[PDB]
Amino acid sequence: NPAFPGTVTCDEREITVEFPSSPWHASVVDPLGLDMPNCTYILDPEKLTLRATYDNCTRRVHGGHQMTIRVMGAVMYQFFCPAMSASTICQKDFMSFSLPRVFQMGWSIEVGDGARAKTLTLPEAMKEGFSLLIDNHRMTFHVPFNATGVTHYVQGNSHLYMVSLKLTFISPGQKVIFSSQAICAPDPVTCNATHMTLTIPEFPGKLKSVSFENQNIDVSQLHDNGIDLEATNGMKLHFSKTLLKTKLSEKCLLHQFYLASLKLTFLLRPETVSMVIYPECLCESPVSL
Ligand SMILES: *[C@@H]1O[C@H](CO)[C@@H](O[C@@H]2O[C@H](CO)[C@@H](O[C@@H]3O[C@H](CO[C@H]4O[C@H](CO)[C@@H](O)[C@H](O[C@H]5O[C@H](CO)[C@@H](O)[C@H](O)[C@@H]5O)[C@@H]4O)[C@@H](O)[C@H](O[C@H]4O[C@H](CO)[C@@H](O)[C@H](O)[C@@H]4O)[C@@H]3O)[C@H](O)[C@H]2NC(C)=O)[C@H](O)[C@H]1NC(C)=O
Ligand SMILES: *[C@@H]1O[C@H](CO)[C@@H](O)[C@H](O)[C@H]1NC(C)=O
Ligand SMILES: *[C@@H]1O[C@H](CO)[C@@H](O)[C@H](O)[C@H]1NC(C)=O
Ligand SMILES: *[C@@H]1O[C@H](CO)[C@@H](O)[C@H](O)[C@H]1NC(C)=O
Repeated sequence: NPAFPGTVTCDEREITVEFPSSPWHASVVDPLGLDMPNCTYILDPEKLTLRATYDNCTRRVHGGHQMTIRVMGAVMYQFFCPAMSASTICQKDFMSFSLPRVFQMGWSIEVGDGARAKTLTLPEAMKEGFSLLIDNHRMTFHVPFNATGVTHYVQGNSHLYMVSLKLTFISPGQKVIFSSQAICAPDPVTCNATHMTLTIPEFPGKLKSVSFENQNIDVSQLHDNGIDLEATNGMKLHFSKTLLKTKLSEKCLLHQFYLASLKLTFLLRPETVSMVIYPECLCESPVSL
């Protein structure tokens, strides 16, 4: 019932509860107040923290996890930790993430890996091109291709930008951490009379799945669906035009074959990452006035 004077941090796997300094004793319980049987948590008297994984220490609720604690006459607090699209939104000009709304607010971004990893506060991150747009029902985190720490691969005219990101949403007394790798191949499109071809420079990830028009296809099945893959010296993916839609752009005198949206799911041996692209064959003849 009372507001919790400490701070809570939600991560992908565990929640950490920090208490303020007082010259405290806490336990993990269910909403009724009884010790959870299978919950194992860690107390750090030096850091004044309680740490627990979501499994076995929280109840699964709509859109996240809920933990209840008891403090000692005997006050009880509850915390909500959101469950957090790993798919990268890949466009010709930048990368972005579309995320469920979390709960004016601040944020921080960590860019890179290990030693190269660097942390930025809102000023420096925005100065570098990062932005967070809190629209209704979801949030958008804007990642520029040319931010420091982005790996830039090139093969011919196709480019690939890859970077590891640890985004921290900051609100008074709460922090939510989202981690993912952003991967975008802007301008990978190639077309001829009969096919559309997507070329991506060679990089550690290797293709595992393709999704388009709510159809999920593993690599092994691609050939039986009019899609052929060449994985040597980078990715070259050929879609038959009979699977694509057709549209008439207002700047074009002829129809363009295109896909409404294409999701490419790659496997890096540690983790699986996805990118969503919006590929279309180039206009043949423009409108001239
Ligand atoms: C537009 O661009 C597209 C994309 O590249 C072109 O379509 C592809 O053209 C290439 C080159 O001709 C084709 O590869 C050749 O395939 C033949 C025989 O194909 C069989 O073996 C393939 C390999 O396993 C297999 O993928 C095929 O199945 C697909 O393709 C057929 C059409 O070919 C289609 O009907 C099916 O439904 C599948 O989609 C099929 O089983 C093969 O003999 C060729 O090998 C020779 O050449 C290579 C080098 O290219 C050489 O290494 C070999 O030793 C041998 O000498 C070659 O592999 C490919 O199949 C076409 N399709 C796709 C999806 O990529 C298209 O031609 C372009 N059009 C124009 C107008 O330019
Ligand atoms: C903990 O989980 C195991 C496995 O699901 C279950 O068998 C057990 O009853 C649970 N509770 C305790 C107290 O072990
Ligand atoms: C949670 O409990 C299940 C069984 O109920 C057990 O299999 C699993 O290993 C536990 N996870 C953690 C993180 O303790
Ligand atoms: C490249 O980065 C600088 C600052 O980091 C930014 O001003 C510029 O707009 C970026 N490039 C593009 C094409 O936006």
